[PDB]
Amino acid sequence: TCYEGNGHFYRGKASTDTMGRPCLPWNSATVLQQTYHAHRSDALQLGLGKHNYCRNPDNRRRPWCYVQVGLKPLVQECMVHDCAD
Repeated sequence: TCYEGNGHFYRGKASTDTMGRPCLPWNSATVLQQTYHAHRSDALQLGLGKHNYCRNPDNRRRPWCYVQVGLKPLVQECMVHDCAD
């Protein structure tokens, strides 16, 4: 057990996810467009903060993020304390 739950404000300052793909701004003209951004007051209260990092916009077993790859934001969880046993 490493990530006890998903972790809201539990240090999610990584613009780099598991597949080594760079995580970005939540409030980005791209994610803000998507389904999980700074826009919905709760997202932030659930784990976001208009950062540019893997956090909890849902309740993933470990902080995740979308990663714009050639105009293609794709979610890949972050290589944090997720306990990939």
